[PDB]
Amino acid sequence: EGLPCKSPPEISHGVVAHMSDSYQYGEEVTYKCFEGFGIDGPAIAKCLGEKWSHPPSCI
Repeated sequence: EGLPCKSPPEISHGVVAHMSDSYQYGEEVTYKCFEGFGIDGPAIAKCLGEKWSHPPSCI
């Protein structure tokens, strides 16, 4: 079936607040932007096997 997810990548001029060690399948993360970047969209991502879903717009 797979693929299982591993550590989520970095995001557009942002970081993660919930940096865990075990990411498999059916998980979400907190794709937050930094200070000096205006955020548009949600601020989270989801695990889609090997890739992640919804990246934010930190404009």
